Amino acid sequence: LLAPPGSPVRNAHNEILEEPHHCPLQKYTRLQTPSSFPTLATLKEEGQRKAWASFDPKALLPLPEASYLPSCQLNRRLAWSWLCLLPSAFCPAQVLLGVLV
Repeated sequence: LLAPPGSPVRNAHNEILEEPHHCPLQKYTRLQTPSSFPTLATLKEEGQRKAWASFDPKALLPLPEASYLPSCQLNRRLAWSWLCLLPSAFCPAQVLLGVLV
């Protein structure tokens, strides 16, 4: 994706003799980090920490609905929740790798 084949073959004579000399290091373009490969334990720990860092009871029970509920129903409604995450959302992008066991 970042470098499709089709570039002209490198010529030593052109790089040495011709003026101005043409080398792949002459014209350089800044490159953003395309992707990274994280360890599975780091992925799991980061997911757990991020999930527990955004657990707001006030967000799950918006007013004025939460003001007309007894204790048991409120605690029952706060019992369960779920979260979803995406690879490309992180900077830089992450790619999963492992062995199916």
